[PDB]
Amino acid sequence: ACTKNAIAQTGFNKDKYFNGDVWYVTDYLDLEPDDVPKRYCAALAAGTASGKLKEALYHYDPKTQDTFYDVSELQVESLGKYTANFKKVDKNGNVKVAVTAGNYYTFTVMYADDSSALIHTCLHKGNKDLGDLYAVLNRNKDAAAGDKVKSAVSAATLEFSKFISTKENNCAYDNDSLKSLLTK
Ligand code: HEM
Repeated sequence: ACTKNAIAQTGFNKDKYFNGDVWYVTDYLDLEPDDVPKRYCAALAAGTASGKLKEALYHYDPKTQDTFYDVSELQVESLGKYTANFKKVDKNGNVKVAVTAGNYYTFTVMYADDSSALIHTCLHKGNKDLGDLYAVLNRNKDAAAGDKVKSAVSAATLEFSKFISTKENNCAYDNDSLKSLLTK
């Protein structure tokens, strides 16, 4: 179940966030903690491709080796708040599972600056969801969360100390695939 109406950043700068570059998940918190593993790797690219607002996702479970990419088309609900479809693809953009009505996620950018961000997502696959999932992002895959984003976690009435870090998992990412997937 998802339970939060996440509030987007006041004055969110869409073009800076959606610039075509990669964001790495450094820390995450699911309000239903059992919905996601204790150790995980995730990243995304976000940009406009031929006029269309896009995200490309990467998930990797470093214990099981479960790997998947997605390409997402975002629709705007309000500034910094989106509803995304998703198609599962290989790293080259070939479709494995096509876009379907019931497979979507919401995506809210609660805080962003040039180097860091805090997002909320509620994933739906048909009647199932993956809970309220918060993620701290950085442009540098090895960056410890700094004061701007940690303060934003506090301003969301959350505690950064309770987030799970991805840093001890030897995460390695294919940036090139994430950037190219934006076009697919
Ligand atoms: C960065 C933001 C994220 C977004 C927008 C997002 C989005 C999604 C989407 C769209 C899927 C379904 C993919 C498909 O079936 O084609 C998915 C699956 C999943 N995600 Fe995320 N995700 C993000 C981060 C994370 C993180 C940090 C974790 C933490 C462990 C996570 C754990 C999972 C798991 C375990 C699944 C598989 C769900 C199932 O099997 O039904 N995700 N995610």
